[PDB]
Amino acid sequence: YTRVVWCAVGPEEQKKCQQWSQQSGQNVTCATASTTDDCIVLVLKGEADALNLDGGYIYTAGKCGLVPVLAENRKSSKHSSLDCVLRPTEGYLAVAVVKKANEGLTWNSLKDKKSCHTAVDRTAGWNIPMGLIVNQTGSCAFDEFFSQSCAPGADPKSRLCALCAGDDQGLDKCVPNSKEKYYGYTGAFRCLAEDVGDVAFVKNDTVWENTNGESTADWAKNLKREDFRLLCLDGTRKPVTEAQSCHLAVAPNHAVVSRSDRAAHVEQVLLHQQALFGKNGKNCPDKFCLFKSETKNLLFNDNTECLAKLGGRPTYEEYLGTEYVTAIANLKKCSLEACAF
Ligand SMILES: *[C@@H]1O[C@H](CO)[C@@H](O[C@@H]2O[C@H](CO)[C@@H](O[C@H]3O[C@H](CO)[C@@H](O)[C@H](O)[C@@H]3O)[C@H](O)[C@H]2NC(C)=O)[C@H](O)[C@H]1NC(C)=O
Ligand SMILES: *[C@@H]1O[C@H](CO)[C@@H](O[C@@H]2O[C@H](CO)[C@@H](O)[C@H](O)[C@H]2NC(C)=O)[C@H](O)[C@H]1NC(C)=O
Ligand SMILES: *[C@@H]1O[C@H](CO)[C@@H](O)[C@H](O)[C@H]1NC(C)=O
Ligand SMILES: OC[C@H]1O[C@@H](O)[C@@H](O)[C@@H](O)[C@@H]1O
Ligand SMILES: [Fe+3]
Ligand SMILES: [Zn+2]
Ligand SMILES: [Zn+2]
Repeated sequence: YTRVVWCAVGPEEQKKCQQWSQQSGQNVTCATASTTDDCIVLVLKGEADALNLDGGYIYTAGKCGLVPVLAENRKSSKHSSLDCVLRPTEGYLAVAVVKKANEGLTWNSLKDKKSCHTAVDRTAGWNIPMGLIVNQTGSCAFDEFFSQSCAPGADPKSRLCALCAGDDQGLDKCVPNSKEKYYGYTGAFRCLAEDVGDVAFVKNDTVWENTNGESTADWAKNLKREDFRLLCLDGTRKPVTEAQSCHLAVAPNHAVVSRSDRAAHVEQVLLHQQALFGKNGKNCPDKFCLFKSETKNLLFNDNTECLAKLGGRPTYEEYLGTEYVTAIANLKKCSLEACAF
């Protein structure tokens, strides 16, 4: 069958997808949707084959019968003798970051503060932090906890979108795709760097990747790590160097998903595409690179060393783990076993 149709989310990812489509000699073609959800539907219908998703969306995808095929792996310390493609995935840390100058803000005094979220339904940006607030607060009232937030994908007229800025001209406020200024890992972190919000729910790697001259993007150019603190669950605050002992949760890596009747095909094409455009691809730095997009995480997170085989041929609950599958179950009790679509 040999030709994969990718789903890009919003126009910037479409533009990266068209390029990959060019360089691959149409072995990969593109579809476009304004939202991760519309992309998942395009996959069910049969009009696209695959997309990379965050743990929170893999849960949506999986109730609809979709399946993880390959997982993003990043450069690890331990596990160094194995090749990247076969090496297990380590998971990322979900953290809550605050400005250091904001003395006195802790996990215990987040109520009525201003929040930056990656997007509704994502792991570190939404499910993990809102999950814990609901429990601790004993209330599905998670929409009234923060005075104001930017939480792409929530109702544009509610407080959950008060802090989102839309695109170049103000259109598309709160859409869950990179058109929204403060969408995604990088979005949320900006939303705090610029002091729009008081706290940002991102992952550990995002603090490092956008501070101390690692980015060269205008907003981040002068961000110093020493200016941030991680909020831990014990009430404490610690340097961003201590993420290992001050995190909300370890999240399952983002993974490529596809209908089950297409996974073997979507896998064969991906391992060959990354052998050409992956980190050491034949054609990576010279012609085109899959895992790069100047700090914008389009299609894949910029720090992806390689897409990895899963091994144990896991279902979507086994891939996500029972810890996580229970938190998403319990939090979705607030807003009964079916596919949303
Ligand atoms: C928010 O609070 C929820 C209510 O406690 C909590 O869900 C509960 O999570 C624990 C840990 O997953 C579960 O305990 C499980 O552990 C053993 C060993 O693996 C299992 O064999 C047990 O059957 C059990 O699943 C509870 O089951 C689960 N409770 C219920 C009623 O669903 C969430 O974890 C909290 N959310 C967050 C983000 O922390
Ligand atoms: C938090 O994230 C950063 C960045 O992803 C991790 O630091 C990297 O660590 C790797 C492997 O240890 C090094 O080769 C890199 O030089 C680091 N990147 C940068 C830009 O500093 C860090 O390890 C993560 N911290 C934890 C606890 O996982
Ligand atoms: C297109 O697919 C064919 C079939 O696998 C392969 O031999 C060819 O190299 C591919 N072209 C590129 C540049 O990916
Ligand atoms: O909490 C779930 C996550 O835990 C991490 O430590 C890894 O084991 C991942 O495989 C998993 O997705
Ligand atoms: Fe994520
Ligand atoms: Zn932990
Ligand atoms: Zn299994």
